[PDB]
Amino acid sequence: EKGFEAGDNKLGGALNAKHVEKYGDNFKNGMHKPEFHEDGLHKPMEVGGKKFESGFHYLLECHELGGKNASGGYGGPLCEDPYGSEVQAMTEKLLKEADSDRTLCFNNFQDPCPQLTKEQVAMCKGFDYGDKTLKLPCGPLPWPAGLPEPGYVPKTNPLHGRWITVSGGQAAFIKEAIKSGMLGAAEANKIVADTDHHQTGGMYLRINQFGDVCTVDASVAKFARAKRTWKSGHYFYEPLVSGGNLLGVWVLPEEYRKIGFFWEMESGRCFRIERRAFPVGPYTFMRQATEVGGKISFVFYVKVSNDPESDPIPLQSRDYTALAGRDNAPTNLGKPYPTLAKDLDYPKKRD
Repeated sequence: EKGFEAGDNKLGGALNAKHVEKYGDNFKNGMHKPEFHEDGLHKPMEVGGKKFESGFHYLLECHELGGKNASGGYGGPLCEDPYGSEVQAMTEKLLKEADSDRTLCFNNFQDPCPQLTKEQVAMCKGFDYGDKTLKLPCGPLPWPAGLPEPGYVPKTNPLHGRWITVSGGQAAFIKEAIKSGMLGAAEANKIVADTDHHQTGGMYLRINQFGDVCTVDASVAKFARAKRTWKSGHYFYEPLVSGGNLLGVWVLPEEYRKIGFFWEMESGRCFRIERRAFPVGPYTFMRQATEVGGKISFVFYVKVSNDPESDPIPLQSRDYTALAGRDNAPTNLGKPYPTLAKDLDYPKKRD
């Protein structure tokens, strides 16, 4: 109910209405829309009776929503102890190996990255991102040079399952900020912006994958929408709990790696990103690497189950809005990217 996953398990499982009944009206129609003190997350707030020392404290509690197995734990049949010392050591080694890895997407992010102008960002301020019938005010978003074209269809659905974050989780960064006692507005604002969206991870991911189409359950502590479905090469909209708005795309050009990008509309920045799955010892890990302005942020997850224990939702896209109705819009080097500016779920009107 409430647009969330069907189920009443109070101990765990995919996010459902019973899990968030306690947060007054913050959760509705599958969306998480909380109200943080006008000033910033450093200032306190109150949700359905419970007062929170700060907005960060609310986010910390929201991080615990939706990623647990049926009995309230985080482990699964493929890895019963994701937070154990064994997994930690493998993760530390992968982290160190990540700095020397020269196989990253976009030619290790050296490909020329597009950026929206000051005017373009200004035009979009206040735009109704939920209206599928509107063209983005700044015209077609630039596709990032070096993005592979779509067409490949994964054969083994390797992303399908439940993944638990073992490095780069946002809660760890929030706990650091909280320990910093007295935070100022500027300070809180920077923490939110620096760890926003894919710069850090939620505590889990549940993925339903069928070839080049996936449904992904992500942390509502970070993303306003609990569940999203997208298709390789097609746009989708990510409203953020921070108030930010992203229009991005995932391409699945290979069997074990996704390559994509997300336009953060309020800053005009194009974050480029990849997710790859690979084995280490008896486990399967996923490394997420997000880059902007020369800075690469890594998130690591360990696969705890082949079952996401969450259902897919209908397919959609936001190619019309994002490309402002322009078929085969270009990359920033003037090369046409083969995606038509029509939403896969047309004529649905709202997103």
